[PDB]
Amino acid sequence: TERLAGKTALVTGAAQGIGKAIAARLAADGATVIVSDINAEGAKAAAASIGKKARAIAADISDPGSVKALFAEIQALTGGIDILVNNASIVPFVAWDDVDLDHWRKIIDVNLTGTFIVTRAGTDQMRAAGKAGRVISIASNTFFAGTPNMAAYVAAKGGVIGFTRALATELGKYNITANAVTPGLIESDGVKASPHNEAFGFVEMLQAMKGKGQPEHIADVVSFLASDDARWITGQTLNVDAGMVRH
Amino acid sequence: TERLAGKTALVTGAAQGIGKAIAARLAADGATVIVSDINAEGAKAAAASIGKKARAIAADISDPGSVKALFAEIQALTGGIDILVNNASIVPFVAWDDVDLDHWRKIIDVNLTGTFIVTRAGTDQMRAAGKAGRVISIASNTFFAGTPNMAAYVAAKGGVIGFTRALATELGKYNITANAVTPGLIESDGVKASPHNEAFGFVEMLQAMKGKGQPEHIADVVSFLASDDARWITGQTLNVDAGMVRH
Amino acid sequence: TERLAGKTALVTGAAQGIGKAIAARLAADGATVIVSDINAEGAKAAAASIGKKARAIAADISDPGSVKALFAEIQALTGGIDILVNNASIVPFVAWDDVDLDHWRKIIDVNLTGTFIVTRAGTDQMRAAGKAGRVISIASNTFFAGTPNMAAYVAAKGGVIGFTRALATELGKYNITANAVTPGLIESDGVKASPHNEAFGFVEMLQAMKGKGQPEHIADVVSFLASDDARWITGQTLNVDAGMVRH
Amino acid sequence: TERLAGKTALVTGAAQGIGKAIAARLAADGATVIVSDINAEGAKAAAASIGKKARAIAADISDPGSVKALFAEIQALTGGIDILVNNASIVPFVAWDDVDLDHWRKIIDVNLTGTFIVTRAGTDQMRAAGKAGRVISIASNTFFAGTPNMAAYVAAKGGVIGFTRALATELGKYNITANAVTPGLIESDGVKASPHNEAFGFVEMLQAMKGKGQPEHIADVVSFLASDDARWITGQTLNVDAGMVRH
Ligand SMILES: NC(=O)c1ccc[n+]([C@@H]2O[C@H](COP(=O)([O-])OP(=O)(O)OC[C@H]3O[C@@H](n4cnc5c(N)ncnc54)[C@H](O)[C@@H]3O)[C@@H](O)[C@H]2O)c1
Ligand SMILES: NC(=O)c1ccc[n+]([C@@H]2O[C@H](COP(=O)([O-])OP(=O)(O)OC[C@H]3O[C@@H](n4cnc5c(N)ncnc54)[C@H](O)[C@@H]3O)[C@@H](O)[C@H]2O)c1
Ligand SMILES: NC(=O)c1ccc[n+]([C@@H]2O[C@H](COP(=O)([O-])OP(=O)(O)OC[C@H]3O[C@@H](n4cnc5c(N)ncnc54)[C@H](O)[C@@H]3O)[C@@H](O)[C@H]2O)c1
Ligand SMILES: NC(=O)c1ccc[n+]([C@@H]2O[C@H](COP(=O)([O-])OP(=O)(O)OC[C@H]3O[C@@H](n4cnc5c(N)ncnc54)[C@H](O)[C@@H]3O)[C@@H](O)[C@H]2O)c1
Repeated sequence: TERLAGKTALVTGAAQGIGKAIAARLAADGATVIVSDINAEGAKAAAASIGKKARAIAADISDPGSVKALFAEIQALTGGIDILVNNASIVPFVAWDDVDLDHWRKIIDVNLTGTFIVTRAGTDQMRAAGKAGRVISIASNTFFAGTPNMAAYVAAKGGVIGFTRALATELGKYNITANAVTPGLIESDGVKASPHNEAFGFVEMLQAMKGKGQPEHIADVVSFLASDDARWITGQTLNVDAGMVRH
Repeated sequence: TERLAGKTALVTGAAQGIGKAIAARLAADGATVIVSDINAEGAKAAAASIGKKARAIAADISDPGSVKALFAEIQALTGGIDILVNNASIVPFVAWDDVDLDHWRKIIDVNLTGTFIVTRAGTDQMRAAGKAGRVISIASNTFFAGTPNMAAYVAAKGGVIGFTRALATELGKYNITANAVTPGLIESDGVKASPHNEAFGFVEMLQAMKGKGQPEHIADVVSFLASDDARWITGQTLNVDAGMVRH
Repeated sequence: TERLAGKTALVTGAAQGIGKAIAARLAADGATVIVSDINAEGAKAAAASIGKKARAIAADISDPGSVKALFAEIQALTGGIDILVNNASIVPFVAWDDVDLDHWRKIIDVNLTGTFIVTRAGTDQMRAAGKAGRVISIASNTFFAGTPNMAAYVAAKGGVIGFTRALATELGKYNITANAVTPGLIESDGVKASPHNEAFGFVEMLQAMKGKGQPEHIADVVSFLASDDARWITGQTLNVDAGMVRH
Repeated sequence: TERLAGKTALVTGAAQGIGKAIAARLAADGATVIVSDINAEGAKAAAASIGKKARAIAADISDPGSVKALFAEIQALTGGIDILVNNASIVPFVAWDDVDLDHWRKIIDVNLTGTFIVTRAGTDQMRAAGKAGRVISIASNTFFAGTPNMAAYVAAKGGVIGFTRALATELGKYNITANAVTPGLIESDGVKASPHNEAFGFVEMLQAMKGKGQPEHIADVVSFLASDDARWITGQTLNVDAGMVRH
């Protein structure tokens, strides 16, 4: 019902798509939710669509300074997050021969290093506040599938899974758990506006289950991972893709 | 709310340990729970302990006739299951050199074949009633770890995972999902009664978080897998072990 | 010759298909090869195809007595195996609704329990002769894919993988390693003669590299696993399928 | 033995440890080997040590210009590589609270981005010649274990695995395969000089097999992956750790 009442959750990349849906679900669970995105206008719209439980604070997760200020404002408002959802990422469609060093560095910088910058500051905030926290990072089932046209992205998401596995070991002693979710193809705004939108016919045929994946399919799983019901799960990756791959 | 209100769930091996806790949790969730176990007296006491939401029906999962009777009665009383939790198993402690054909067959027959027998009848019942269904099978993280002193058991639990993956593919078109859970070492009645009770020191040493795993640790995850929140998950395995291994 | 010179390798189910190709390759590697199969005449033909390094001994891997005689004969011929290749299995094509308990037991009985019977006697033979040993079991990438029309088979192969992981733990102390190979679809005598033959179009599309898999593709990896180059590998599963799934 | 006659292989980070051992083994297989390292003097000594067809060319894998120079010289000397082994990396020991952005960026930059830089150039070279190549990247079993005191490293190596899985898909059409190897703790010169050297006691106890892993244990597996025996394997990860974890 309101299992998250009295908890504070930060969701990055929450202006639209999966992050917005995650933010909305955690608010419905009762959490105070910080809606954060590099898109300030989008973050405000998202927090407004969710209601009084949500506040928009813009941040670029690849900018250490931006992240510092984000967490400072959160500390001032709430006394510190209990839940971190690392959702922000660029989701590119780049043919392998167009994957040059500039592109590679860009994706690694945001998707992987940004995830570290945010996790560093966030779990540090959890520990300072004596809170038994939950870190939930959004990876991708492309890591299992080896999906084409996103080579740097697949590398980055593999980095996120590796990071999650190491982090669980490092933070268990502080009563913090770290888990990852690997969504399959999801009909988010970002995917709808991308060449990946064209993959739905193929992917749906490969799924065990019918229909296009929706942001809510992922949000509802993250809800579980943020709850006390998942307290014995740490260092794990949960795959949510209607059966496209098996993990 | 009580999210499982109006739903019927069958939990096998529910007289004690993880099974009883699963049954208790699903009832708390608002389900009508069929508490089934080969131990008829134990099944009765478990259902009594849980409340009016719970009904005991004894069954030997390795016995096709026993299982048929089980499901015939459930059909008569409820109109058919919505949720199947395959929990029943023998959990041995047997040195490799003592793993003979007789032992091997016994473990496979109950833990793997029994699981097929129940799932065959159970999913047929769902389909006949035209119900969206959820099949949740309890495996073991020994499949990932390669734990000694339980070779036949590890083999059988691998089979449960394999069966789960194939089942998800076969049943998705009928709106039935199938997932597995791999508990780590749990302080259940059965474990407390075996040499596995002495393995907690070594196991806790390997966990990211300290403490002995409890039946409720598993029950709470099964609750999630039984719910609408897990609807986009099928063919997957969720490892619940305080980080002893990483899946 | 060269590298397995002096070594004795037992290959079960080696009258045709992958088993035959494995036997041929290990002979080429220099091992004395025991070609075993339930089809006594097929085993004799397969040995003759290989030459002086092969002896045929009929055996039904699911029959404890037959396996016992098999190993007694091998001990006399060679002084005991150094290498066990568990290749025998039934590869069915069976729609889910046709998977009944009789079919399930048959598949489990041969593919999983037979695998146990042979490995029990084989590894016991290794230890009695004080030989370092190598156990290599052929599973299937269907365990990873959740391939339809073979539910009991996928369960059994999941069993073989779990057994492998446990066995590695049990036997390492005796300097015996145990690994598994998961072939993708292979154009073997058996597959040629079954409805799986029609799966090449779909499988090839999923492969990173094109072409129908051949028995030699598997035989050449088994060769590696049988050799000293693999000496630091135990408890592992090597997937050989031109990239249909990623392990 | 001479199975790589006529083939050219590049091994990065080959001045010592696993890299030098890999270089030595491929040379023994008959390949023309380019021994590359950032340690220019060490690379020279290692190539001269190996003799046979080995030549040294210094390069920093994280420096795009350095790598371009490396490959230009290889092309001039040999007509281009057939085999790429991505072995160079930094192996840190850093407590979590000492993992800051500078440390993180450096480990990602060399271990993950350096791997991309070299692979980009190396596979472009393969394709320019129309060769059916082999990419083999050395990851780490720390990705499976979530090992402490190397959070950025574990993330980087997960990235290498992800990269490998995507690359296999991208280059299959050009008949190039891409696989990864995950060594366990190995007694390389680097490790002997690291605080990681102190983990041997615990690790050997967790292994199914006895003894400290050696560079040769890894070199002999890479030899296999570079050969035609591995031709049907792509997108895969082979774990080589005497059974410390199970993959
Ligand atoms: N949609 C899918 O098919 C799918 C599949 C697998 C994984 N994912 C993952 O789910 C998450 C969300 O994906 P989505 O489809 O909702 O994407 P989306 O494009 O719809 O939304 C991504 C959001 O992240 C924000 N963002 C980008 N860079 C940022 C940065 N530097 N700092 C802060 N915010 C930034 C964008 O502004 C955008 O609002 C991502 O981690 C993505 O990799 C998505
Ligand atoms: N306890 C653990 O450390 C652990 C770890 C991983 C997985 N598991 C799994 O959890 C499940 C429950 O384990 P537990 O520790 O609670 O066991 P337990 O011994 O405490 O309870 C097992 C129950 O199963 C019943 N049972 C045995 N054979 C049966 C059959 N033929 N038909 C019907 N019921 C039968 C027993 O009567 C008993 O009531 C099993 O699947 C087990 O493999 C347990
Ligand atoms: N061919 C494929 O696409 C494929 C894919 C993945 C795994 N596999 C595995 O490879 C192995 C060989 O497959 P194949 O395609 O060559 O099969 P096949 O049908 O061509 O040959 C199987 C052999 O096993 C023998 N056999 C059956 N039951 C036996 C028993 N009870 N005792 C002794 N021998 C018995 C048969 O007589 C036959 O000679 C099997 O383990 C199979 O599961 C095959
Ligand atoms: N030794 C282990 O226990 C272990 C375990 C798992 C994986 N690995 C991996 O094996 C590989 C080799 O490890 P090792 O133990 O032999 O290391 P090592 O330290 O002994 O040798 C590494 C070599 O890489 C070179 N190098 C470092 N940075 C470079 C760069 N910028 N460009 C080019 N060369 C560079 C060094 O000069 C050194 O010669 C690494 O990828 C490592 O991550 C090692």
